[PDB]
This record gives sequence, structure tokens and C-alpha cells, in this order.
Amino acid sequence: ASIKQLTLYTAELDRMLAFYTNMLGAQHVHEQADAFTIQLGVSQIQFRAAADGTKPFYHIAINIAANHFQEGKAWLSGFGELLTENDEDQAYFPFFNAYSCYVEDPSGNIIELISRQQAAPVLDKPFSADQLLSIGEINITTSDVEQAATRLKQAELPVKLDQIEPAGLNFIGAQDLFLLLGPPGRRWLFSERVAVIYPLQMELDNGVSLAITETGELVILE
Ligand SMILES: Cn1ncnc2c(=O)n(C)c(=O)nc1-2
Ligand SMILES: [Mn+2]
Repeated sequence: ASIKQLTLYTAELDRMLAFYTNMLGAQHVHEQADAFTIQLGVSQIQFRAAADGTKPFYHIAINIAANHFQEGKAWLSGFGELLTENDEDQAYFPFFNAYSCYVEDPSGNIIELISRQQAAPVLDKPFSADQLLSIGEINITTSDVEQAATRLKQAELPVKLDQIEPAGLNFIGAQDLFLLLGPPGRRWLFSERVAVIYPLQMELDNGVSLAITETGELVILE
């Protein structure tokens, strides 16, 4: 399964627009009324203006070819200081057998480039903005982890209920797509920001559609 559409909010719509227009190219970013969309391979993200008094941010990982990590890292570093953790500007996660690259955007989103060494294809050609494959990860920060895992399982997603941990982060998915299901509070790696509940909507490849309210409740829309 893949993310076809992702709806996120932002308190820096104008700055966000310029940032991504400069990063992805005018041919991948469409400005709309009080919102704009960006194209990331087979995935699309619409950023909508956030409600006053709030400054939403999320953790978004973008898939890139197994052999494009170094190039992706260099490309990403041209748009912002690369984030570090343990004084390292990149990380290797053995569970996903992937290398990841991080940068913060104007609204404080943790933008990540993830290169899956075996779960992503090898593209014998130069990396470029046009080479972003799709959304590989998105955080589902909920006020009730067990309830979300349940409804997600009901939505027919790969879920091991007896393995879900309410107080921690839980990887839900397979192949090149994982939902980072967890509670608010914990600091995000490569970031000063701690997990906080913010609304969002998501439409998957299989027609499944779900949203997270401002309360943090996960609810299957479709
Ligand atoms: C546990 N874990 N595994 C993989 N990737 C991450 C990650 O990107 N971030 C931001 C995070 O807080 N935790 C992670
Ligand atoms: Mn990640």
C-alpha cells in the first residue's frame, strides 16, 4: 500500500510554499486558496493553513532509491542545515535496512529522506527532485494508541495487536510504507521537538481513508 494523499496543517503557509517551490520545482508544487500541494512521486501532500494559536508540525519520511542516498543527502543539505543525532548527520536503521537523511522545514516539520537498501529499487540514473518515490513514513500521534491500532487493524492494515505498545512508538506497515503510531510527549530523533497531537487526513492506495482529530482520536473516514 502507498499514501496517495496526505493532508497536513501549517502556521507558515507562505514560507512553506516558497521553500517547497524552491526545493521541488514549480512543476511539483501547486498553490491553491489558503493551501498548496506538493507532488512526491506517487504521493501527494496538501498543506492547509493552521488554526490561529497553533503551530503544527509532523515527521515525514520520503522514499528514495536504494542507491541514491548519498546524492539525496547532498541535495537535501542545500535547503537547510542537516539535522544530527549523536553528532551524526545521517542514520542507518537495521530494522528497515535503510539510511536516512534529515532537515527541518519552515514550520518545523522533520523532513526525512529514507533510502531502503533492499525494499527500494535501484535506479541507474542521477538523483533529482523528480526522483522522490513516495511517502515512506508519517507519524500518527494519538491520544489512545490501543484504539488506533484496533481501528487500523479493522481497516485491514498489518497490525500485531498483542505487540502494540501504548507508551511507545509502533511501526505499522510493510515494504516501503510505515505509519509511526505512538503517544504525544517523546522527543523525535534528530529533533528538539517532542511528539505532539495535530490533526491530519490520509488517503491510501486501497481506498482506505483516515483522519486524526485535534483531540488525537484516529477515525476511519473510508
Ligand atoms: C525509532 N525510529 N526508527 C526509525 N526512524 C525514526 C525516526 O525517523 N524518528 C524521527 C524517531 O523519532 N524514531 C525513529
Ligand atoms: Mn523516520
